[PDB]
Amino acid sequence: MNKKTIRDVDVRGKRVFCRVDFNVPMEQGAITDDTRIRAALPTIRYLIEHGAKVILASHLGRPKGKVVEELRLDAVAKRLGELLERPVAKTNEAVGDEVKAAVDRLNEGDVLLLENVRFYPGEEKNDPELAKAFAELADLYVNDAFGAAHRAHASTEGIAHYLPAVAGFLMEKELEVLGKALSNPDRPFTAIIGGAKVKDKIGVIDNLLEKVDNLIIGGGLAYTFVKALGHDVGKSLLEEDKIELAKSFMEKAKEKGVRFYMPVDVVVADRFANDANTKVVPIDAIPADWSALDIGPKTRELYRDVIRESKLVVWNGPMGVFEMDAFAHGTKAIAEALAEALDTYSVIGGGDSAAAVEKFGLADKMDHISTGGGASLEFMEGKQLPGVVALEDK
Ligand SMILES: Nc1ncnc2c1ncn2[C@@H]1O[C@H](COP(=O)(O)OP(=O)(O)O)[C@@H](O)[C@H]1O
Ligand SMILES: [Mg+2]
Repeated sequence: MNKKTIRDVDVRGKRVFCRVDFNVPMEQGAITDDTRIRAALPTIRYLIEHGAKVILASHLGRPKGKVVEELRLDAVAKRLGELLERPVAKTNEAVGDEVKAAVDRLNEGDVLLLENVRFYPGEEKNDPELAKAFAELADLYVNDAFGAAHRAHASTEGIAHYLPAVAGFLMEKELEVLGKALSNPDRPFTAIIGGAKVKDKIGVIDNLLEKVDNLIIGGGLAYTFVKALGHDVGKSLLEEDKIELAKSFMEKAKEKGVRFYMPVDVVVADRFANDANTKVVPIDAIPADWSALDIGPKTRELYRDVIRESKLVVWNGPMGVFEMDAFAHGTKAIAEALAEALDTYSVIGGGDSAAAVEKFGLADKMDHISTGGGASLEFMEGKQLPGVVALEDK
């Protein structure tokens, strides 16, 4: 919230450097999923329509500061032109005289895609010299890549010290929804935290406990908490070194008046495989030589009931090993409960969690699916993302 956007500045006839996220999956030089390109169109179309000279910048993969032929942006330029139904110029460098000549040749409404910014070693180091070379190409900077704003790189932060800097439309949606969930939530406010390791979620659980009414835990994360309560977890994922941290979090929940929910039943398997023998058991009776890979039927029911009584729900992390169909039921049940809750606003964050919802075909039934991956989690921890801080306040 409070950042200026492209709607707040006149872009007619200005050279506009726009950081976008075109880091798409490829195989054999062909794009296999263009979702991220599609997500950038609203911003891009607005700029074209209003007469900006549009300069797009993105990274693709991890070239490590050198040219990697296979990570050039030609395929993306091609695909963008198809979607816009207008040619997209594309250079083989991102700075330098050839690039200055290409920007100079742009007319109002024209689009130019620069080569992969991570071909340059100063990008990931945030070198001011690279930042200044980028800034020399334009009049204004637009940041529409929330998934890259959590690290201070020349194209996501450095350049904003030299030009007026505003948010694109995707950036604006992420800040408004996530910002409001942390700053002024609708209540009851429930957070659902799953995934594999508590190690990965320490910051998120810590910060959400200062805000929510209810905290629900699932995934492999939950077995560290069950062990903390004195129950054996058989062969389940466990982080013994975090047992004391788990007891502190439960004590923080009590002190704050938060209702804390964890599984009452689990789906256990005799082997880590889709065709393993499985059975349902209560949480205090996990067989010593079996593994719990999903939440059970009574837990799905209980979680659905809490979701139904909440006005806002933030969910990060699968409830079980959803990659295997036999252990995907708990994850599916949470997605379906959110899709069907008439007065509950749903926010989803995390790579696997977004994938899971897409996989079940429920993405359009959710209020907001964060695009930021790791940047969404860091935002939820209460961190100040460098790319966000650099943008001007309205
Ligand atoms: N009971 C479990 N045992 C082992 N791994 C689990 C369990 N429940 C969930 N996971 C795993 O959690 C992983 C997703 O966790 P995470 O990466 O933190 O989610 P996100 O990307 O949504 O933040 C998936 O690979 C899944 O198989
Ligand atoms: Mg993940």
